Amino acid sequence: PRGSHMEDFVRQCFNPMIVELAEKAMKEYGEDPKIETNKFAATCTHLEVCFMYSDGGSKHRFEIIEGRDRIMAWTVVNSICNTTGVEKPKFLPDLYDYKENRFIEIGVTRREVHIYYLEKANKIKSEKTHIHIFSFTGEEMATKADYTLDEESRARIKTRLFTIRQEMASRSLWDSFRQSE
Amino acid sequence: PRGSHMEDFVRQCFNPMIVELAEKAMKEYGEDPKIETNKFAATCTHLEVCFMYSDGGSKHRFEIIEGRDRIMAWTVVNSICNTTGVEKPKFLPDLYDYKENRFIEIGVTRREVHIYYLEKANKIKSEKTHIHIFSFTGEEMATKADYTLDEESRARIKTRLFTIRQEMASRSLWDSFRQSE
Amino acid sequence: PRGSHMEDFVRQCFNPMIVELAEKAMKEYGEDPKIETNKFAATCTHLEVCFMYSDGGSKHRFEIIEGRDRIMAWTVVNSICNTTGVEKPKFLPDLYDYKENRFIEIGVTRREVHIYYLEKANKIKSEKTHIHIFSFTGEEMATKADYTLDEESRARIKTRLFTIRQEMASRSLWDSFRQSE
Amino acid sequence: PRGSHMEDFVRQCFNPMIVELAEKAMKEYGEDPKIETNKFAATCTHLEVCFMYSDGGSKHRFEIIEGRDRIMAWTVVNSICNTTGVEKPKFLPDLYDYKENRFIEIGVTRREVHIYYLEKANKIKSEKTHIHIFSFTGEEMATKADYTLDEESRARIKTRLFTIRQEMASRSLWDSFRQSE
Amino acid sequence: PRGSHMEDFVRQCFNPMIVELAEKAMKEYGEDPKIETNKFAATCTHLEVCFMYSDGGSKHRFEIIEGRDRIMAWTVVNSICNTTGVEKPKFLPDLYDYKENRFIEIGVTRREVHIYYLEKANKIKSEKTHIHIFSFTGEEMATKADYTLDEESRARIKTRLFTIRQEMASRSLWDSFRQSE
Amino acid sequence: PRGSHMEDFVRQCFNPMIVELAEKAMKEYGEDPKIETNKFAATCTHLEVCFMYSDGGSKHRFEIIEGRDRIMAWTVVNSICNTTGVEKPKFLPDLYDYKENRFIEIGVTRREVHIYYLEKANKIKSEKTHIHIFSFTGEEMATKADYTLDEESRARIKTRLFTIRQEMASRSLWDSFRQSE
Amino acid sequence: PRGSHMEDFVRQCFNPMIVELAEKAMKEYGEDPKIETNKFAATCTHLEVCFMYSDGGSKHRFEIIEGRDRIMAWTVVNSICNTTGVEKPKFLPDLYDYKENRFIEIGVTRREVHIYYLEKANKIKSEKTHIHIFSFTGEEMATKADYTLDEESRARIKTRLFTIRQEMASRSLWDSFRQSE
Amino acid sequence: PRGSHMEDFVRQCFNPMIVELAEKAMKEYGEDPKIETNKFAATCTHLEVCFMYSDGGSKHRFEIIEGRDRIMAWTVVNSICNTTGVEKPKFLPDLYDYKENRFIEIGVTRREVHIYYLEKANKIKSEKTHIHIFSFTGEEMATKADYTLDEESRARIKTRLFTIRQEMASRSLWDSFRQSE
Ligand SMILES: O=C1c2c(O)c(=O)ccn2N([C@@H]2c3ccccc3SCc3c2ccc(F)c3F)[C@@H]2COCCN12
Ligand SMILES: O=C1c2c(O)c(=O)ccn2N([C@@H]2c3ccccc3SCc3c2ccc(F)c3F)[C@@H]2COCCN12
Ligand SMILES: O=C1c2c(O)c(=O)ccn2N([C@@H]2c3ccccc3SCc3c2ccc(F)c3F)[C@@H]2COCCN12
Ligand SMILES: O=C1c2c(O)c(=O)ccn2N([C@@H]2c3ccccc3SCc3c2ccc(F)c3F)[C@@H]2COCCN12
Ligand SMILES: O=C1c2c(O)c(=O)ccn2N([C@@H]2c3ccccc3SCc3c2ccc(F)c3F)[C@@H]2COCCN12
Ligand SMILES: O=C1c2c(O)c(=O)ccn2N([C@@H]2c3ccccc3SCc3c2ccc(F)c3F)[C@@H]2COCCN12
Ligand SMILES: O=C1c2c(O)c(=O)ccn2N([C@@H]2c3ccccc3SCc3c2ccc(F)c3F)[C@@H]2COCCN12
Ligand SMILES: O=C1c2c(O)c(=O)ccn2N([C@@H]2c3ccccc3SCc3c2ccc(F)c3F)[C@@H]2COCCN12
Ligand SMILES: [Mn+2]
Ligand SMILES: [Mn+2]
Ligand SMILES: [Mn+2]
Ligand SMILES: [Mn+2]
Ligand SMILES: [Mn+2]
Ligand SMILES: [Mn+2]
Ligand SMILES: [Mn+2]
Ligand SMILES: [Mn+2]
Ligand SMILES: [Mn+2]
Ligand SMILES: [Mn+2]
Ligand SMILES: [Mn+2]
Ligand SMILES: [Mn+2]
Ligand SMILES: [Mn+2]
Ligand SMILES: [Mn+2]
Ligand SMILES: [Mn+2]
Ligand SMILES: [Mn+2]
Repeated sequence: PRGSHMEDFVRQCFNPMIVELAEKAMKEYGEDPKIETNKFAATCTHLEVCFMYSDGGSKHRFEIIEGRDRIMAWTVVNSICNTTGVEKPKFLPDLYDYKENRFIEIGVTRREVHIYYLEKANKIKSEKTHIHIFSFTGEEMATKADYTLDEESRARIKTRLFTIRQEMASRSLWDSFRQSE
Repeated sequence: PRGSHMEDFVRQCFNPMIVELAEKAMKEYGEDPKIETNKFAATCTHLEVCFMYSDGGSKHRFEIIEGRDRIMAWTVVNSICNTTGVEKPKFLPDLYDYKENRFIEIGVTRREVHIYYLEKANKIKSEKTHIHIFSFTGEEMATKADYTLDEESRARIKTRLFTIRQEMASRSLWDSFRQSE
Repeated sequence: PRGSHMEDFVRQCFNPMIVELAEKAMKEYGEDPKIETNKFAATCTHLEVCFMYSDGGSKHRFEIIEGRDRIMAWTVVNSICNTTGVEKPKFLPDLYDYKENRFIEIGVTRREVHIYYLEKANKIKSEKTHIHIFSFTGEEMATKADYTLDEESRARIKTRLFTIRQEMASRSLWDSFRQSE
Repeated sequence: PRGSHMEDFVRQCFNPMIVELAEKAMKEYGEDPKIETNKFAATCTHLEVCFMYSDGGSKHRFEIIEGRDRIMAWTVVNSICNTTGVEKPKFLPDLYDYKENRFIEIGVTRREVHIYYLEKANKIKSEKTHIHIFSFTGEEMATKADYTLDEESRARIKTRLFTIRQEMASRSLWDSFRQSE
Repeated sequence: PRGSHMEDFVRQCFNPMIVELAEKAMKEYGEDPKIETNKFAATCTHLEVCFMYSDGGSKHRFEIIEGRDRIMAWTVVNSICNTTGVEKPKFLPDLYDYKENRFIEIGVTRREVHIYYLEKANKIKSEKTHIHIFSFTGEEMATKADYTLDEESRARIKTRLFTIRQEMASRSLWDSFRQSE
Repeated sequence: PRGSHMEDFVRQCFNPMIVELAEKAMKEYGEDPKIETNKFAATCTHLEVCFMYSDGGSKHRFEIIEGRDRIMAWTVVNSICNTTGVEKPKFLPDLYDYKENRFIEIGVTRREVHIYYLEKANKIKSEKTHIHIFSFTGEEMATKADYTLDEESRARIKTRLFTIRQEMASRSLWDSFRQSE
Repeated sequence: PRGSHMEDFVRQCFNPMIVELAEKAMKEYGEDPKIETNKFAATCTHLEVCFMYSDGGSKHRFEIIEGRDRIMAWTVVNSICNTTGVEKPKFLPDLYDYKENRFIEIGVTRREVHIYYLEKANKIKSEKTHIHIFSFTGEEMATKADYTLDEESRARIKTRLFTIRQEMASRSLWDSFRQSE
Repeated sequence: PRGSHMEDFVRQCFNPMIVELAEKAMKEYGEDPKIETNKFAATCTHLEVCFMYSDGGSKHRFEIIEGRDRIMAWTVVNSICNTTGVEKPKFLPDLYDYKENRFIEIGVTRREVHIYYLEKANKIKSEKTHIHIFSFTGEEMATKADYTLDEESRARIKTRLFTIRQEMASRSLWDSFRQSE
């Protein structure tokens, strides 16, 4: 047994569906949520942001790729590629935008948004995949200064992120989380 | 007992409400889902596309004729005809469009959309009934190049169709399904 | 016991919430649904039309007065009058339109819409109350040729009304219902 | 035991979620709903108005601060301030408007709206916090004559307030409630 | 409007299903729950006791006659009589005991149980109908000193009755209720 | 369209799960509930009696064979036979009794129970299958005078049957139902 | 903000209904669950044990006094006393046993059961109130060596208590909890 | 992708809760349900049998150890051992019997029950752990000829097992499943 304070916080911070999907994702890659508790908190956070993000558009606008098992995520990507003609990305994206006709990679970072976007931009070769970074201090950075959603939908995310930061802080979990990325 | 791999795939591929409605439809016409398993898969697919399609418009836009028992489908058609003045079609359509004021026949084909539309166009005498064909490779073809719904709503359908194709393929069921139309 | 075929049809034709509200309305006025079965069918129909009607606008557009007990319906009317300055009507209306700022009296008739509107127009003294008649043959007639809702929302109602007519007919209940108004 | 007629009216007037949230709020400040029954009725009313108010905008428009425990309300305020740059208010507001980028203090008064707005305006130092007063007679008063929501959304609130007034009156509870502010 | 304190207490004292069934019962006999508020409280109480009583036996032991519309209550009585050979009672009973093979009339009184049993015993001619009286002070009296249920099941009822008495008292409603029988 | 009064009565008499299972059973054998309305009423009745019957024993006592598709009913029979050693019956039974270790054929008749039991006894060759007949007048007849369940569980069934008889009668449907067996 | 590891553990250890009832109980006595976190854990534990305990008897055996607001707990006690003749206890008990006709005070201790029973026995003057102590190491001690429930029902409680002990230990919360009584 | 016919059968054969728990169990041990499809079918079967088994006793009789994550299963075992004094087993058991005070290891085999019991008996050192083997042909074998449950509860399991065998057979999956143990 590990008995982590972070694990208990994550289960009280996030809704059960988010917790369960992150748990399953971590296991698919051979990570244990009871040990890699910072990663447990990060994947739950990233998932909520993706779900909040997809809720921001018009109905039917987004295809959610994140939150699926590896095989099924790539299946939906293939159907999207084979029906829209977009090139198949080399790395799994997070969403697909049926309005702008491009995949979206979403990032959540405890560092400056500019340095995380650099990393993801270099990692992904598919220059077509749109990148959108959010930070725990309320900054965001998006490819071509195109932020996809309107201001209010993005502001919700930023507010939620800062609330998770505080909840972590009041429990003395933030410092360990911050210096873990 | 038949014990079909396709039957089990259909029950895991489609949601129970779709499965049940297709089962009932097939029986109304004296077909057994446990034997005519390709038809089982086709009617479930066609139904989902119709439901996805009707979800694409503004609220109240569409009347769903598909997914009802024969007698009740013709009842709703009669009320539609007797209240809008449109001519009564000779063959049951799939939807009615209260915005464009016309019935819609929806088709899903494993062949080239152009050859399936030809068949349906000649079968139906009511030239007023709007035709919309979708293919399992992402093509679509609609009467008068009028596609009724906006791009994103149609792209969802095309993506879903290609996902069913893949799911069938990974189980070695696609070839039998394709060469069955 | 009465054991009416119409009573059983009404309970299978309408959803339980509509049936229950009409039953309660009829009793409040000292009418028995098991005897006055035509009135049972009429009040259920009128209620569904009112609910369909109120679903036709933008969110928050309509206040539903029908489907409440007498005392509470007049309470909501008073609050509406005392907050919008509109004159208090002499007879209970069916809805209030927050967009057009007027009460709506809704009518459903088995006769020509023009003769039913005449009756309601003369009955109500409050010339401000907007009148909207629907018929079982798909006609409608509204004060000042102002039909409040857009075409599709009204077409749904007309289709539903003609479907109830048919359902009644196939059971040989229509003739008795028609020649009862 | 107190056995208040007002307490029983409040539990039949408001929905359980509203009652429960007000009960919890009152206790957090060391007030007993079974004794301070006018305050019980007021906080339930204020809460419903806030929830009705937040339902009036576009989706994602408002952040609801009211209806949370003290510590969590200030947490969401901090995240809002730390992500939008708005100054942190000295007193807890009721909502945040992501469209207009300002906090909203909502007031419900049994006096003239003009005298209650004066009080709240002087109490709060943060001149940025938008003030919106509703009265039990259907008047409203908002900072800069900017009423945030469109007419119909505000008219619903005014109607609901006058309905609570009547419900109180028919039980001879209004006079005590009015002369308690 | 009547605006009764008793009416509001009844809706907070009893569960909605009990309230609704009593309301419907009272209307079937041309009584208004908003005026005859003592009768409103009495019929709700009597109903709860009957339901508690029927929950006291083994599964399938009791047929609940109370809580049905007049016509259906007499229908179930007829089926019981026509299948068990028991004589048809002249007045509607409250339950039927499939173990002891007899109808049960249940009484709840604010007077001495002995004087209420006398009344019911003389009212009913069918000496076969078993009588069981409960009082608001915890006394009970049953035909032939046969109390049907075991002690604990009857003690629950007595406890619940005294709790309703107290709830009424703390609101100064008991005296009016007591001196109303 | 047929528009039967019996069809509407059946849908108001029986619970939706019973109606649906009977509908499906009738179709599996190529019968239409909208035409063979007496058979519709009979199969619903028989099903309810079987479900009531299986609810009469101790938990786990009965295996319900009725209410399944043909293929699955015979599957459960085979597992029962292949695990208890009982001989496989030639005709589908209604239940299996794990306490008495025998299949049960349940019958509901509008004639004298003695003449219906004769028919079923001669039809079935498996003398091991226990027979239990119920009548619409409250009589019952069981193999070897062994009635499996205790008195109260059987009395419920008899009461329910006579209630269906009355409900049919008050609608002038009984005579046609009776003279149809 | 306090941000306690114990608080988060309690919300993941106990079911929401238990957490909520304990939170409300603590506030009624002017204790904050966010600060007095050991008491938060203790009251949740005690509540679960009481609910498990009451689930151990026959149906209707126990009246649950714990888990109610102070005023209502004493109301049910009064009805119990005024209907069974038992003397009214000076301190709120946890249950009432309708079979043995006595109140039960339940205790959960981190010390030797014998020393906690001594304390409760001296605190309560009503020698009639039955005492039942459980320990976190699986010991129990009951008045007159009468343990009310059968062995299996008590063993469940003991197992659950030791599981909470372990869950606390694996998080390094046990030592602080133990040395807090 | 694997696309197994067995995988699809398992998801249609077992209820979602059973499927999900087995999936999670298999992953905890580094097995993939999409590849080890026979093991997928076996663990689902074993789980259902355990749940059926635990449903066979009196309420509170059994503690279910199977169907939990490794760490929590051993936690409940420790609490059971530390509260009943039973020796801690070396290998995780399936249940604990509070009536007979012993752990139960449940086995399901496609071979002769006698050879599987031999294996489990030698594997486990704790001679105290009670062993109960079920076969897919309806045989069972239990330690000391003590079968814990009464006949009917065990017969249900045997019937269910043979039904899974048939369902597998009709799909030509049985032979591969049988020759896999
Ligand atoms: O989708 C992602 C993913 C992102 O989309 C992302 O933005 C950042 C990081 N990711 N990774 C996520 C992840 C997601 C969110 C926060 C941290 C991590 S850290 C690695 C990891 C992930 C999932 C499970 C797991 F066990 C991991 F170790 C992996 C990269 O491989 C494709 C899926 N994926
Ligand atoms: O509505 C349709 C229908 C279509 O709308 C359609 O587009 C293609 C094909 N259809 N047919 C559907 C159907 C639907 C979808 C896929 C395949 C089939 S193949 C024949 C068949 C259908 C339904 C039940 C059944 F038993 C059948 F044999 C029948 C044609 O008679 C009117 C209803 N209908
Ligand atoms: O609101 C209506 C109402 C209408 O709004 C309406 O359009 C036509 C007719 N109405 N009446 C409805 C009614 C509604 C729909 C169809 C038929 C009837 S017929 C009389 C009656 C009604 C309700 C209960 C009852 F027992 C009745 F006898 C009464 C007129 O008194 C105010 C309420 N009300
Ligand atoms: O948010 C409010 C609040 C308002 O927003 C408001 O508009 C008027 C009045 N308020 N107060 C509310 C309140 C809200 C609605 C109606 C009356 C009261 S009267 C004092 C009181 C409140 C909450 C609990 C409690 F026990 C109280 F005594 C307190 C002021 O401290 C911050 C929270 N709050
Ligand atoms: O069943 C009862 C009934 C009893 O069973 C009973 O015990 C006492 C009294 N009853 N009556 C109940 C009733 C039940 C409980 C408490 C008070 C009353 S007072 C009259 C009344 C009743 C129902 C509706 C109504 F409008 C009434 F005026 C009527 C007597 O006519 C048959 C039904 N019924
Ligand atoms: O199980 C029964 C069955 C009985 O168990 C029974 O007792 C009487 C009669 N049965 N039959 C039932 C049935 C059941 C209840 C009332 C009438 C009927 S009449 C024929 C029929 C049945 C089912 C569907 C259908 F379309 C039918 F025409 C058929 C006999 O073939 C095996 C299944 N079955
Ligand atoms: O019922 C109990 C109670 C017990 O029944 C008990 O066994 C031990 C202790 N109790 N007390 C419980 C309690 C219950 C369980 C564990 C610790 C505590 S510690 C004090 C406290 C309690 C409740 C709220 C609160 F804020 C408290 F400070 C109070 C004693 O006043 C009557 C109610 N009550
Ligand atoms: O509990 C069991 C278990 C049994 O109880 C059992 O009876 C037979 C076999 N078991 N094993 C089960 C299992 C259960 C049912 C059918 C086959 C298997 S095969 C190995 C395996 C199991 C679980 C997950 C997994 F990935 C596995 F490879 C493992 C042995 O390690 C402790 C848990 N466990
Ligand atoms: Mn991703
Ligand atoms: Mn990402
Ligand atoms: Mn069609
Ligand atoms: Mn089509
Ligand atoms: Mn009206
Ligand atoms: Mn009208
Ligand atoms: Mn506020
Ligand atoms: Mn405010
Ligand atoms: Mn009665
Ligand atoms: Mn009575
Ligand atoms: Mn049968
Ligand atoms: Mn039969
Ligand atoms: Mn206590
Ligand atoms: Mn205690
Ligand atoms: Mn195991
Ligand atoms: Mn095992």
